[PDB]
Amino acid sequence: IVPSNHYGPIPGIPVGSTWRFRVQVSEAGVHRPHVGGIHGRSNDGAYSLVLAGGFADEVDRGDEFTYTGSGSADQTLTNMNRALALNCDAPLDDKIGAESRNWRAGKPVRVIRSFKGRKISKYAPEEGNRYDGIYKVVKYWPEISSSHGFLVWRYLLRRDDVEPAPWTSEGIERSRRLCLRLQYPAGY
Amino acid sequence: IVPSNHYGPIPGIPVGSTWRFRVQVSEAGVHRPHVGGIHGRSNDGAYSLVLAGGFADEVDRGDEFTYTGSGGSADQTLTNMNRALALNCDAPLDDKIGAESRNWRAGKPVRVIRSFKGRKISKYAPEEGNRYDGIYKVVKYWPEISSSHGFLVWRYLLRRDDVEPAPWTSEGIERSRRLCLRLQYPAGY
DNA sequence: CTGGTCCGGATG
DNA sequence: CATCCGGACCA
Repeated sequence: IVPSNHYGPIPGIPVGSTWRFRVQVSEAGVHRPHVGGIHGRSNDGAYSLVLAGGFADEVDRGDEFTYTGSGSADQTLTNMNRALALNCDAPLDDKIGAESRNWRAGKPVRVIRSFKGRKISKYAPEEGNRYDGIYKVVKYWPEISSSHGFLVWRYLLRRDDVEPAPWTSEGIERSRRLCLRLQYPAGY
Repeated sequence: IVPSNHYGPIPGIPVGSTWRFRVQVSEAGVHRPHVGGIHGRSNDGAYSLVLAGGFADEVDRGDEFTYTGSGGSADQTLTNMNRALALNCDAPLDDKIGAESRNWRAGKPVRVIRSFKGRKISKYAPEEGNRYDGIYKVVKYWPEISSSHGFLVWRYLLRRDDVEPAPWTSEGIERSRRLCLRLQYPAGY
């Protein structure tokens, strides 16, 4: 195993790894919570997050994407929201957010793109949940959701991984080379 | 407003009340699901159900009727909503062969809505819309091969036990009239 | 930022 | 009759 609060890639799980259900992603250690989009500790940082299209105003360019906190009424920079913000190379600011000094100095975040992400993203997988590698918080800030109309906390993530992204020619060749296929639970 | 897990009649909604669409029945609190035939919770009981003639082998005598579980197609199982309705029966739960109530009137109450779509199998269904017919209780339930569909279904016997008279009786008809109960459409429709 | 389930209603 | 367009509810 690895500890629940492990930063960085999970040993033995290559980028391009794909599981049918969230619980499988949880078993593999890649994203512990079965439901929540963010795994983190509010005084340490965030270890991983899931892109599943929950917010219609989010955008995804593959190398970069915006992401939304949780917590309808206004969100606050608390709990998991605070945790992800702490990954950014910048002082914590729960009033106007912050932009990183040197973005690559941020703590790494495992990113999982779900098929449900096709609602807003062209880079999301056709099926299941795909591990897409390590990203870092460039900046975070509060804003009124265009789609929902209450204050949300938004984050800009930028990929910084030695493993090639699954949609690139190189990443596609590697998935094939490692025979990465959609994993169903035993019997299912 | 009553909680979603309320047993018994909805306050202010008399037997004989009729709504054109299922969503209206849902908004009145009488039957929460917009689509499903059974509202319940599988470790509690069932609160309401809708007769809309989806199973051709069901029978209806007004005071009593048989009802069919869902989940079925493959065989049905005594799970989810099926299990919920079974829990209403005054008897130990038995997911192999079912059970019959010791004292049927001690069972948990079930709100029954008869849909006009029920006229496929029943002469007690209304000509139009969805009608609240009052409180029924599960007398017994058992698994059986559907005569009309060929797979195993869970079947239930429901029996009326309500102080409010049934809509099709002389008394119920008088009462619907006296209360000016009419088919209700959504506003504007 | 689950997953399974579902006795509608409209359309044609 | 087949297909779509969905959500609400619960485990």
